Amino acid sequence: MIQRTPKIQVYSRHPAENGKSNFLNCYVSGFHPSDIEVDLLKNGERIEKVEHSDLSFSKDGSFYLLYYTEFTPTEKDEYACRVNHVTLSQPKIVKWDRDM
Repeated sequence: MIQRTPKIQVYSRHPAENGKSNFLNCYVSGFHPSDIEVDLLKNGERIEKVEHSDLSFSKDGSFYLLYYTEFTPTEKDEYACRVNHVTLSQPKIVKWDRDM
């Protein structure tokens, strides 16, 4: 009896170049149970095109699922992955690691 929390790994796929498209990699690993709500956002708005990989087993019971958009960073931007889950419940606004 132990509930595994989603480990946040919200990194830049492409380099964070001003006024040029960039894919987010909200790589959410180890969410038990599988019933997660990764409702990722852009500058406050909701992304009605959540592209999702596979609920894949890292080592039989740890789900490494990528939730990737393609956002257009301007300059004074602020993208964020929304990580709600049965463990967390609350709106956990992850701050995208562009400074990486």
